[PDB]
Amino acid sequence: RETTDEARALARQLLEAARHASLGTLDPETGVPLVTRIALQTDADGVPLALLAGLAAHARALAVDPRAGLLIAAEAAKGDAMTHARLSILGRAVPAEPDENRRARWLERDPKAKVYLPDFRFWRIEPVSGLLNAGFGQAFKLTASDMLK
Amino acid sequence: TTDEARALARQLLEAARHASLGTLDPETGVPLVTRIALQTDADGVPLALLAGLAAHARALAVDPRAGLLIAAMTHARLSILGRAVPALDLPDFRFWRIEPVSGLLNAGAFKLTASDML
Repeated sequence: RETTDEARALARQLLEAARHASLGTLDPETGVPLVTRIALQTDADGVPLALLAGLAAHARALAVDPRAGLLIAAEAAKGDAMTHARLSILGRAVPAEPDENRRARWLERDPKAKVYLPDFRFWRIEPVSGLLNAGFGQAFKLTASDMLK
Repeated sequence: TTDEARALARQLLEAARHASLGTLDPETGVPLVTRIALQTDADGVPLALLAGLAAHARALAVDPRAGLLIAAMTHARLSILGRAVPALDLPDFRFWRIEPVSGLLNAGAFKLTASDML
């Protein structure tokens, strides 16, 4: 339960390795969480960075209410899904500036993601809190500092 | 929407073993997204086996609204908006049906009704 530097480093290592995630948004009509799969990396300061189709369901939800959840799992893990390490973030979405360096970092890390680069937009998901599940035993509660550096 | 689209949703539903669960953080209202074991019940309705003490199980006790994602971007997947209601072999774990209101099916999207997925 008690957060250690080891727990902090696993959380940071998951974010550095992340190419995709499950994104939680609030359905405007009903306020029920909409859970969709997204391309997700970090930018320079290690803050989660999403690439969304600007008029898709999850992008429209964000436009109306920027409250956002992320699940980040180890994509390479083998065996039972429930023993994979995974990080839950509670955050707020913010449209991310134009940047030549950003649109390039992203391709070096995800080549496939040329198809997307149009109507496609970067969002920073600024963390408030985090839940680390290491694959076994009890989770760690994380602050925003715990996840970033 | 079409029969092959309804058939794809139930296909993903049938022999799904885990999912991303979306519940509402009670303090902040932010969607909390965690991984869960998920099966269908007798009648094809999503069924989650959830630890009573875990953040998500707490969250559903306060407000039973629940999202599910069942499946990286070329993978067929299914988002479900629904409401949770209570229903190896450790005691504190419990069963929930996530009762579908609507759905979003991504093959390559398609809006779906509760009965399109059952």
